[PDB]
Amino acid sequence: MKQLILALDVMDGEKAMEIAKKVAEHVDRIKVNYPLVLSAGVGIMKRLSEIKPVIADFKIADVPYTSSLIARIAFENSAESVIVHGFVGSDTLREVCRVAEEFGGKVYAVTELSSPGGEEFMSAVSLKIVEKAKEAGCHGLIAPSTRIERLREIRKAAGDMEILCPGIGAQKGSIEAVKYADGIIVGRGIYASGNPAEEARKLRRVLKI
Amino acid sequence: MKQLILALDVMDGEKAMEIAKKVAEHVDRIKVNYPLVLSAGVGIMKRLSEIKPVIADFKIADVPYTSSLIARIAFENSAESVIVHGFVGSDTLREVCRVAEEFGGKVYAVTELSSPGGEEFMSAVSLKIVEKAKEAGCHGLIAPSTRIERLREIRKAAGDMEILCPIEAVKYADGIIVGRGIYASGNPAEEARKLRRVLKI
Repeated sequence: MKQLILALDVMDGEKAMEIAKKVAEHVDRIKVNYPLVLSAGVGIMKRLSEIKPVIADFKIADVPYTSSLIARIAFENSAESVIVHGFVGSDTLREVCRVAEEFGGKVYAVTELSSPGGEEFMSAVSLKIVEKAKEAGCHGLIAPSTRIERLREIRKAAGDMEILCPGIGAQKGSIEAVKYADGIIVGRGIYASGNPAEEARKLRRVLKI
Repeated sequence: MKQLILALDVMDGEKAMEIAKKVAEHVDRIKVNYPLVLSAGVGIMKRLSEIKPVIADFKIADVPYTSSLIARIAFENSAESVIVHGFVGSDTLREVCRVAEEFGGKVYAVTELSSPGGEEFMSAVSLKIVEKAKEAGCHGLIAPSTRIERLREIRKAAGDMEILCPIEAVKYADGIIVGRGIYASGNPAEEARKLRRVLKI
């Protein structure tokens, strides 16, 4: 039951909807971020939620109260889950994860970003984040597919928590990560294609999910 | 002169404008966060900026490309500055401060959150974040007012960077961020005068 999740990082809401409809046979969930949400309005999440379950990747990273409100707004706009940064601490994790459950939704905690800068501070506390997120009652984790040894460590520490991994798609990091991941997140490889439906179909076969 | 900054922490856009009109003349800048911007639309920053300059407290915390897109949208909607997390790495700091240059904007890097959770991971790397933000060419920092010794260390590491904090902190801070305390009173003019006196060192 592994997933292909589309990071629908286009900034035009109508284009976003067009792409979402095109890939419905091959993609399991859609993840949105702030450039789309700020450009199209938070209501774009309600529209997209009528096509696929929507993960609000808002990288929530504030004190508990503000973080709570952001999560609540996401769920009021039909998100099925939100993404929070574990680095900001257990109080925010507990609060956001409880709010999500009050809406019947899920939270994924970021262990470390897939960018080089993620190595500077996040890598060193990634495994501690896993335990804080587990203890805070959170459902899942976001972890890189790029750092395979680290992904293995995270899976070991996570036990059965759901893990989603950003991956370029049609690249070895993504293929290897499949064993440890519950879902692979792909962005521009699909949404910037001349034929997003065909690209999504190809990637499922390449990832063997 | 040290600054007084209004944290406009409501979710209704018309209420936010009503508050800004009443309190405007008494503060230097207005800070908005995502609950307001998501509820009212990012256009609320444009309308507020016509009253006082707006800091977009978006706690920007993504990979460099996406972070830059977020910063760009904030500046496109008239924000004078944005707040970014340094914890996510120097590459994001650089790219966001790179974007700010295009708009003549400022970037404030978060050293550590003022909540208890900030002590779990952020406190350990706070001073290193200052160094990265400084080397990234960022204008300023956000730092807690409730951890005085740490604030002292942050000022030391910051050099002349602008530090904003949400009396003991005043000697280190270039500005203080205050919310409901200013206006929920019967009288923002009087509350502001007291705060200006606190800031007058």
